[PDB]
Amino acid sequence: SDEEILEKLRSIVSVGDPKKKYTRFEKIGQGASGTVYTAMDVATGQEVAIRQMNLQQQPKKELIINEILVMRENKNPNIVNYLDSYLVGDELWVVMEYLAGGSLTDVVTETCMDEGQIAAVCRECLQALEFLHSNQVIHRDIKSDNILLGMDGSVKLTDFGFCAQITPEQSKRSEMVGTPYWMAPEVVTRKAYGPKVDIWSLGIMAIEMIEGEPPYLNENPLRALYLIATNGTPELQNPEKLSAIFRDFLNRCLDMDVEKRGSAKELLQHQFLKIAKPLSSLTPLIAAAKEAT
Ligand SMILES: CN[C@@H]1C[C@H]2O[C@@](C)([C@@H]1OC)n1c3ccccc3c3c4c(c5c6cc(O)ccc6n2c5c31)C(=O)N=C4
Repeated sequence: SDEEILEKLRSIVSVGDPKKKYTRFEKIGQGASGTVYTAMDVATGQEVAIRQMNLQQQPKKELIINEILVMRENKNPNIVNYLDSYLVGDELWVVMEYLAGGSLTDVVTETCMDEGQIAAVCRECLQALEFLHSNQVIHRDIKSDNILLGMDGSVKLTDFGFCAQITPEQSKRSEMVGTPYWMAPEVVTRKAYGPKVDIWSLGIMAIEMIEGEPPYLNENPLRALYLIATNGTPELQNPEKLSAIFRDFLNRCLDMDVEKRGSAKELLQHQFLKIAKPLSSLTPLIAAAKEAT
């Protein structure tokens, strides 16, 4: 009940109004969970990212609560940090750190990453996934739009509006919640998928860093799902241009047989990640992508 739900949120958030705590608001995006702004913390002077949402006009209240609770209790260096939340009337505020570097999508569509830079991004994403999966959380919507970058080359994952919390008693889900082009086949072909669906999505992001877009991008979402489920493991345009160790990494992420697909813990040991350049190597790409954005 919107009532029992509102009390739940009331217990979760900090008391009072945020309006006096932050200044210089600047819209930077929007989603089904609200509008996101860049703002200045009056006290600390830290620039943050604030999402404002009107509860009255919000379908799944349960999901927003779950999103906040998951972020609060699963802090990690590779996950955009959740700072606080407030509730003023029907206006819910969620405050988190701001990554000024933009998204990975901007980088892959505007620049050309080399393998050493790709291995670094993949490593950081895998660190977030290994952490989440070992903490019983499947993100379920891994894609370049949800990977943000710091001006120093930091790589962090965000938007837990679709994550799932599992347990040994119930280690699998069946809800279709991800984004078509990054969805693993089993999410379609059958019911009951596990944490490895995030590994598949990571593999698609790797293709993105290589080719600039995920497979079937020019195709209709409804169609893409069919193709993914029927063709399975995507085909690379110019496989011969990639190193043997990167090609092997890709095959382990995009394997059809879930059991055969590498897990996060396993892939963190993969030798492709060892050719990673320092994250500072991403700063030139971020600058270029940002200017073009
Ligand atoms: C890529 N698509 C969109 C980009 C934009 O708005 C969306 C709605 C969405 O990002 C997932 N969006 C969110 C949606 C749900 C939760 C957190 C966020 C969120 C967060 C940040 C940014 C951000 C930073 C930036 O420098 C440019 C654009 C940015 N966008 C951010 C964020 C951030 O720094 N910390 C959290």
